[PDB]
Parts: sequence; C-alpha cells; structure tokens
Amino acid sequence: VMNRLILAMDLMNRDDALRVTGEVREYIDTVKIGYPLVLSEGMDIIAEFRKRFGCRIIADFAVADIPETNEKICRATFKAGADAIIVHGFPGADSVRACLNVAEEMGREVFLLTEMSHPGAEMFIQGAADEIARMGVDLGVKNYVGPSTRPERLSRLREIIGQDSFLISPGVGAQGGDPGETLRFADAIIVGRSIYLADNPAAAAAGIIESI
Amino acid sequence: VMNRLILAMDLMNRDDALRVTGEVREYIDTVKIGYPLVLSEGMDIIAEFRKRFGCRIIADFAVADIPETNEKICRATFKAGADAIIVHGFPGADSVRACLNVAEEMGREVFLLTEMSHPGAEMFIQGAADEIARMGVDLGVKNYVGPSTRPERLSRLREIIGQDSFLISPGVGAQGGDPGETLRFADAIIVGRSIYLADNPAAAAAGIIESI
Ligand SMILES: O=c1ccn([C@@H]2O[C@H](COP(=O)(O)O)[C@@H](O)[C@H]2O)c(=O)[nH]1
Ligand SMILES: O=c1ccn([C@@H]2O[C@H](COP(=O)(O)O)[C@@H](O)[C@H]2O)c(=O)[nH]1
Repeated sequence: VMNRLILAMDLMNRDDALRVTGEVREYIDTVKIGYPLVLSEGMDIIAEFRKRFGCRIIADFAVADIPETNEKICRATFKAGADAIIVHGFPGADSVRACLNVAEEMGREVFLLTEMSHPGAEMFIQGAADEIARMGVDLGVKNYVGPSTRPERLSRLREIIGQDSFLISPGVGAQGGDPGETLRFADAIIVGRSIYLADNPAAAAAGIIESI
Repeated sequence: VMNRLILAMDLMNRDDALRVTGEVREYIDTVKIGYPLVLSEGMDIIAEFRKRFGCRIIADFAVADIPETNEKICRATFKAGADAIIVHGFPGADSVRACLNVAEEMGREVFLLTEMSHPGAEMFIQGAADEIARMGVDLGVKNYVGPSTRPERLSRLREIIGQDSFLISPGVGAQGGDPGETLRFADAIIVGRSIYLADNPAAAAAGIIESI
C-alpha cells in the first residue's frame, strides 16, 4: 500500500535480505516473500520480517497443487505469519476454494494469480487468463495478480475484476514493465531486482516513487 | 508503530468510527479495537477496518477467562482478522498460555496486560503486577501493556520485561497520562478520547505527535 510499491524480496540469504529491506523500509510497508528466500532461510523469516519491519507480508508461493495439499500449504503459511498468499488459478476452482477456505478460517487473504508476466505465459496461461479471472470473481476473490509486461492484458483483467478488487502487478523494471503505465490499472506494483540488485536500493526505490 | 501512536477506537457506531479513523489515518498505522465497538457493530468490523485503512488491528478484549474459553475467544478473534489480542495476566499462567498457544497456531501475537491504568488498579492488580510481568517473561511473552498514568510503574515494568520486549501504554490524555513521559518507557502510546472526542481528531493527533 505505501507508495503503491511492494518489494519482491528474492535475495537468498538472510543478511542481504534484511539489509536491503531495512534500507528501503521508509518507502514501503508491504514485502512479498517467496520461495527463493524461504527455501534458503526457513519459514521463520516471515515472522522475523513482519516484526522487524512492521510490514505486511505477502507469501508468493504460486500455490498450484490439489485441494488437499493447497489447504496444508496455506495453513503452514498463515501459521508462519503471512498476511496473504498468492495462488495460481490455472489448476481450477476447487484448488482455489481450498485456499480461500483456509484464509477464511485464519482471517487472512488470498491473491489469485491470473496471467503471468514472463514470455512463456503466452503459451498456455494467457489463453485461459480471462476465464481464470472470471472464476475468481465467481468464487468471491477480491485480490488479484496480473502482468506489468502486458498492460493491455492488465487492463482486460481490471475490466473483469472490477474497480473494487485489489490488483497487484509484477514485471516492473527488470522484466520490462513500466511503473506508471502499470499503475493505470493495478493498485500496486511489485518490484524486485530493480531495487534489490541496485547499488543503492533506497535510491532505486525513491526513483521509482518519483517517476509515479 | 507509526508515530508511536495507537488509536483506541471506542466509538460505538460504525459511521463515526470509520469517520474518525479515516481522518487520522495519515498519523497512525495501528488501531486498537475493543468491545465497545465490536459489541455494537460486530466482529466483521475488524476486517473492514484492516482492509479499508490498511492498518494493524489490536483487539483489546482484556481476555480474562479460564484456559478453554480463552482459547475459543482467541480463535474467534484471529479468525476475524485481528493481528494481536490483549490478555489479562492476573487470571494466571494457564490462562495466558492458552492464548499464546492459539497465537502460535495462527501466526498472531498476544499482548499481556500487567497493571491497569485506572484508579481501581491500585486495589489488587498493582500488588500483583510485577509478578504478572515476570510470569509473562517466563512464558515467553514479548508484548506487554502497562499504565501511562503511573510512569514509575511503567518504568518498573520495562525493567522486568527488558528493552527487547514491546510495550504499549494506555491512559494518555483523558486519564491524565502524558505522551512524552510515557514514551520514555513504552514503545507506543494508546490514545482514545483525546483524539476521538476532539472537535478535530486529525488536529488532536497531530498535536500529540508534535509534542513528542
Ligand atoms: O507472473 C508472475 C508471478 C510472480 N512473479 C514474481 O514477482 C517477482 C518479480 O520480481 P522482479 O522481476 O521485479 O525481480 C518475483 O518474485 C517473481 O517470482 C512475477 O514476476 N511474475
Ligand atoms: O489498563 C488499561 C487497559 C485498557 N485500557 C483501554 O485503552 C483505551 C484508553 O482510552 P482513552 O482513555 O485514551 O480514551 C480504552 O479502550 C481502554 O479500555 C485502558 O485505558 N487501561
């Protein structure tokens, strides 16, 4: 939410991850943590970050398993302190509903990943993305993830989910997406490498904020 | 955390509560919601506030029942979306442990209320407060609540819990506590009426922040 900028913290060691996150904390209040960091440092890193930085944590786990396993993944993730989890919609409605049920039980949120931002997304996901977004609307999903790299697709996604839904978007910077154009449709942009690989992460974050 | 100021939102109707909270949101990022609002508008108000204001919510439920009931209260409260819950320590260790167990299961936090801020606290709670704080330390509690109205007691509490524990303090303003003096010992101050009954809540919040 702060500055409509979410940091994707994909460094793989705790010391560097804490250093960069602390350096840019005055610019953000929401950090997306994924498997690169969690599989290297453990799930306890989520609660550590949440406490140390007083930020919201979105666990980007691209959840994509059967219902029963998705439920277990969501339970472990919320137990670890995550405020929200990103779930793929392409595995179908039952898999998404399993995640929504756990989020309801635990007072948390599910973000539905519709279309991905990388080139390969055009092979199979893009053709199913509008229907995946419609499925989300039908299931009551209120939070979505769409691609910064294809603003016309981000626009179509926004059209399907409505103005009240919350939409975040990765692919800004390194993948080629533009901050300002992405924010014409998304509520917040996700930025990873453009900030965490910069010589001065704080200056990189400040520059993105200045550009928007 | 923001400005070390936590709003105690004890208005009893949704419209006024949303109005004041929205007016002072630029000054805070943490709202304490208690029974005055929840029993008048329902537990759904917690998730509504959390979403609408993107703030952390501490449920001040002064939990004070037997272990089994405390567990149920904590589960319902975290399911409703609260980030933390305030629990009395005077009912004993088993009652506090029940709350800690649910918070661990759900990735949330427990704040232990040691000494209360009102005059009647001197009758029974004050004499047991140092031991209640020690009990908290022994149980692994990391978040505490102490009285703004008695800074020497707040100092003694801080001494027992250590500098690493997080301490919040009500009784600022209406009850007579001073913002600056309270912050010599507490990490954050809780302020209710001095802000929510003010003719201009934003100006009242701004003034408190200016004074510190
Ligand atoms: O469609 C998607 C879904 C997720 N991410 C994730 O969002 C972040 C974008 O990082 P970056 O390209 O700004 O470094 C990474 O964690 C990446 O895994 C994408 O980039 N695209
Ligand atoms: O020892 C305690 C425990 C809790 N509260 C609560 O903190 C808030 C303080 O509000 P106010 O006196 O600033 O209006 C209220 O919600 C009140 O119930 C106290 O004041 N003192």
